[PDB]
Amino acid sequence: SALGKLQDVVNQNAQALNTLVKQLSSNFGAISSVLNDILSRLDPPEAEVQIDRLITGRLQSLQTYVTQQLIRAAEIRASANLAATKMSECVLGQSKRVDFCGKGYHLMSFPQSAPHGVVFLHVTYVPAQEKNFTTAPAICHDGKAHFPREGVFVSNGTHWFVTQRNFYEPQIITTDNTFVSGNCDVVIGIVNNTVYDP
Amino acid sequence: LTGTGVLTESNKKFLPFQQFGRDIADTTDAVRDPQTLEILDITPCSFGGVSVITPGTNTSNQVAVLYQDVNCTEVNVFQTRAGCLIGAEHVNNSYECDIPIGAGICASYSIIAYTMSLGAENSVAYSNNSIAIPTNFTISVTTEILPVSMTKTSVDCTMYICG
Amino acid sequence: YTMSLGAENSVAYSNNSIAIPTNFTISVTTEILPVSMTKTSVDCTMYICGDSTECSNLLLQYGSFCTQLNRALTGIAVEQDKNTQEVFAQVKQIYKTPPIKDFGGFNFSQILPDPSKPSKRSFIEDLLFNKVTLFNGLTVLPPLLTDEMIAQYTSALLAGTITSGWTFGAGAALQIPFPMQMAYRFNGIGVTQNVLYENQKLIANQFNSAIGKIQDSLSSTASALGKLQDVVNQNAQALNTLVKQLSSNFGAISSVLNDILSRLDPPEAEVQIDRLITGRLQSLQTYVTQQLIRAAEIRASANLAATKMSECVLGQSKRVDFCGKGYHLMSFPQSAPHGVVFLHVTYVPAQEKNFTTAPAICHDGKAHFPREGVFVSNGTHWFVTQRNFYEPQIITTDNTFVSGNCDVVIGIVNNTVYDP
Ligand SMILES: *[C@@H]1O[C@H](CO)[C@@H](O)[C@H](O)[C@H]1NC(C)=O
Ligand SMILES: *[C@@H]1O[C@H](CO)[C@@H](O)[C@H](O)[C@H]1NC(C)=O
Ligand SMILES: *[C@@H]1O[C@H](CO)[C@@H](O)[C@H](O)[C@H]1NC(C)=O
Ligand SMILES: *[C@@H]1O[C@H](CO)[C@@H](O)[C@H](O)[C@H]1NC(C)=O
Ligand SMILES: *[C@@H]1O[C@H](CO)[C@@H](O)[C@H](O)[C@H]1NC(C)=O
Ligand SMILES: *[C@@H]1O[C@H](CO)[C@@H](O)[C@H](O)[C@H]1NC(C)=O
Ligand SMILES: *[C@@H]1O[C@H](CO)[C@@H](O)[C@H](O)[C@H]1NC(C)=O
Ligand SMILES: *[C@@H]1O[C@H](CO)[C@@H](O)[C@H](O)[C@H]1NC(C)=O
Ligand SMILES: *[C@@H]1O[C@H](CO)[C@@H](O)[C@H](O)[C@H]1NC(C)=O
Ligand SMILES: *[C@@H]1O[C@H](CO)[C@@H](O)[C@H](O)[C@H]1NC(C)=O
Ligand SMILES: *[C@@H]1O[C@H](CO)[C@@H](O)[C@H](O)[C@H]1NC(C)=O
Ligand SMILES: *[C@@H]1O[C@H](CO)[C@@H](O)[C@H](O)[C@H]1NC(C)=O
Ligand SMILES: *[C@@H]1O[C@H](CO)[C@@H](O)[C@H](O)[C@H]1NC(C)=O
Ligand SMILES: *[C@@H]1O[C@H](CO)[C@@H](O)[C@H](O)[C@H]1NC(C)=O
Ligand SMILES: *[C@@H]1O[C@H](CO)[C@@H](O)[C@H](O)[C@H]1NC(C)=O
Repeated sequence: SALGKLQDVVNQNAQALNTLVKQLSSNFGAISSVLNDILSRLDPPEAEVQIDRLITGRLQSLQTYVTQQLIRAAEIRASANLAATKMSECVLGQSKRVDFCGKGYHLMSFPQSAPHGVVFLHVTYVPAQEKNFTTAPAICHDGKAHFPREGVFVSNGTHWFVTQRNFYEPQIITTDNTFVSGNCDVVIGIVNNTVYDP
Repeated sequence: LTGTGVLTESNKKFLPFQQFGRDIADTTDAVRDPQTLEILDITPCSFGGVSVITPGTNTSNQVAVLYQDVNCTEVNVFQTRAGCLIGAEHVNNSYECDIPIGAGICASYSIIAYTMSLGAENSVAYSNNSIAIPTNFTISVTTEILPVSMTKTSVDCTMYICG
Repeated sequence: YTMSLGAENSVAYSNNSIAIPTNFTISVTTEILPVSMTKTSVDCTMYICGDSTECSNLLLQYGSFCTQLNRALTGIAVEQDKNTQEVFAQVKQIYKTPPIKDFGGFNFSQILPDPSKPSKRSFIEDLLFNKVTLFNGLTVLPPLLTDEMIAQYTSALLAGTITSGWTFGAGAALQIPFPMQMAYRFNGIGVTQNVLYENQKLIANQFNSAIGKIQDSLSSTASALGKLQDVVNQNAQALNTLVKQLSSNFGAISSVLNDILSRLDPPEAEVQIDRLITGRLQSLQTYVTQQLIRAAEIRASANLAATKMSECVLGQSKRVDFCGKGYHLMSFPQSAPHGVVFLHVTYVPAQEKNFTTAPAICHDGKAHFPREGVFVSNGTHWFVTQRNFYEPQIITTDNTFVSGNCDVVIGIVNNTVYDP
């Protein structure tokens, strides 16, 4: 029950064809479903009338089948356009869109051939083993406010560090990972600390 | 005019020259009986769809029968917004929807019927000076199946029709 | 008259001149997307015949048409359930807002559920649910997910978004205060965090005012939910047309079949019954085909809505105009009778000012280019700022890099570079 979409498409096409073949063997109000017997039993006017009724019914069945095939083809075309977009933006590159190529942070993708479709194996990065920390919007030092460059201020309880958002790699707060953009009277939640000067 | 349905008392007041009342889109709604000149509302007797809720013959042969949009007082018995259910025992718990019946009601295998659980309820420990940071990670491979094409079929109508 | 294509203005384009905004605007934009339509099931045997065994017996010679129509309608109904599930059941856990609301001044009471509990629904969703107004083999299948469950899904999405940012969309929810979430989103649009922290109160006030304006627009202005109304009106018109076609002569003697049975012997009557069967079958096939096309359109709209939820509610989108006019910050989903509504919070620059620029700075026979931002001049002195906001800073070796000399750069300007 993992390849349900392709199997469903194949089953729908086979069911449509079988329904068309069965519907070929429908009377549609005529004397018989076979034309040779109709010609043999009836005179040319009545046989022509019954044959004409059968023609109308069978053509109506063909119109319904063709319309269903066109609608299914539109759906399959939309799915194929989506698959081409996924192949382009996830196999030929890394996609920043959320959940377009799997849950979590997308890393890469690998396509695999299928009988009437494609299978994408999305390799993604999923964070785990979470831990609590105490933050602050900025660090107050020498009457100035320091904000992280590409990280965040956290504290394990006694000391403050700068770590990247998606992984816990604490580092000493220096001037090489923080920038100064004002004083300590406008930022809400600032905390007094020292900033290392290398 | 010959119809079929149930007759009931109607609070609508007609006009003396008016015999019967037609509902919107030209369907009969009420007819006044000529004998005592009383307004009687006519609505068709209950009809619906019969559905079967089953865990599949591989597991068990026990089934539950659902009558769609039918009040089963005139046909265990349970009443849902989707109709009436017979053969399923209602429970007060909540699990993941196994067999979707409708209107927030799902059945699972005896056959039980319950209200579907939207998911595990958890409260995030939000605070104005607290963060959660992951110290580890996992590499997850997810499989996505996308159809690309169907079988190409051609029909020769001239010979398809009658050979 | 002839259409006015828009306001005609000439941009003051010139070399070594830029316009840099000195202020921001927080804009909330409402977008409405249908997610599903009413699930209708039609029994062709009852619709075409209406309790006549001989009519049904005549209909058996027509083959399996009723089975195809019932299968198509059932496929449409399960398709609507699937679209609703894809749009609204993105998350697998029902996150809950904390009992205390301390989000740095931001107010979400109008989008979060209220203690009054009108089937556990927010005030905006109450406004939307009050702004939309909604027998012959026709049945209306109820949706699998009720309104309260859809409201609970949206409330969980709001709780996750306001307590964990985009972390819960990629896995386990990581709690984070709304101030640092907004700072991260500003970094997402190329604006430093200090811009947020300097004007946190102003940003919160602008966001609250924008939510109030959305409230007033939903309360007063009509036809705001015109897409969902058009969908339900088209469905109602299709059903009404089907019922009206049921009352059709179809080239017979009368549009009612019981009178045909009572006013003709069975042999003659069969012909008229056959004619009525053909006409009603044609009408039903036309209705089913139209419903299939409309269902495909609704499915496309719901796929679009699920995509918008996925990279605009569960994350920040860098795509232009996908989730709002401006630099997208975040989005909020709300329920609607047969669809979804996204409130896109976006960043709009405002109060621009003219400045004189240079591609690089010539100092000590070397060309200096900014690491991020642009070199600007206010007339006398040259500074370096960022593109989306005016934060003038002195030119320094820390925020500039050297990549050659001044003999190749077109537009080079002599200046001094401070070395700390
Ligand atoms: C994090 O979670 C633990 C476990 O509940 C709790 O004791 C602690 O107070 C939380 N906060 C911090 C900042 O550690
Ligand atoms: C926090 O980090 C500091 C620096 O690494 C360490 O000395 C200390 O033991 C840690 N734990 C606590 C509870 O302070
Ligand atoms: C955070 O919340 C606590 C309790 O609600 C309060 O005492 C404290 O002042 C708040 N801090 C900030 C920076 O808002
Ligand atoms: C930080 O230090 C300054 C003086 O250096 C003082 O005025 C201020 O109250 C301190 N803040 C805290 C939170 O201790
Ligand atoms: C008919 O109309 C009159 C006045 O227009 C009103 O008083 C009366 O109640 C109406 N009839 C019914 C049955 O409501
Ligand atoms: C399903 O069928 C297999 C093969 O006969 C059998 O082993 C299994 O027990 C069945 N499942 C259940 C739930 O009975
Ligand atoms: C079914 O009929 C009973 C009999 O009066 C009634 O009490 C009940 O409310 C009905 N169920 C409905 C309308 O759902
Ligand atoms: C479920 O809860 C209702 C609440 O009153 C109660 O009446 C009913 O008996 C309960 N059913 C079961 C099976 O416990
Ligand atoms: C992280 O998880 C892996 C397995 O998922 C485990 O082997 C490892 O010890 C964990 N911790 C670190 C620090 O890698
Ligand atoms: C200055 O900016 C305004 C609008 O911001 C523009 O209309 C004008 O042409 C600019 N240049 C000048 C005044 O030289
Ligand atoms: C920016 O605009 C707000 C109102 O939108 C105003 O209160 C504020 O003073 C403006 N700031 C500047 C620097 O113009
Ligand atoms: C948020 O808005 C509601 C209604 O507009 C109001 O009652 C409430 O006081 C507001 N909260 C804050 C903190 O301003
Ligand atoms: C440009 O800005 C500097 C400092 O910001 C100031 O000293 C100087 O007077 C300004 N020049 C003009 C023409 O405004
Ligand atoms: C800008 O263009 C003018 C001619 O239109 C030219 O004289 C001037 O040197 C140019 N300046 C720069 C910085 O390219
Ligand atoms: C910049 O300075 C150098 C030498 O200091 C000089 O040769 C050159 O002409 C100057 N360029 C401009 C545009 O003034």
